[PDB]
Formats: sequence, C-alpha cells, structure tokens
Amino acid sequence: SKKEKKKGPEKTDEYLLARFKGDGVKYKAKLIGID
Repeated sequence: SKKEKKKGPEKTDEYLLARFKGDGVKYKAKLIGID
C-alpha cells in the first residue's frame, strides 16, 4: 500500500480557502442561491 497516498492533501475544511482562489467561486455563488 505505501505508495503516494490519496492525491495531494486530504484537507477539506481549512483547505476551502486553499482552493478558494480556484474553483471556490464557481459553486460558492451557486451553493449560496444566486440565479
């Protein structure tokens, strides 16, 4: 098994801001309730 664990980090909460500068806005807008 020892071999490149899950792709990149397994972060997901504090990591939001990590990806925020990428595909965060795409769903952020929608997950909110825009159009």
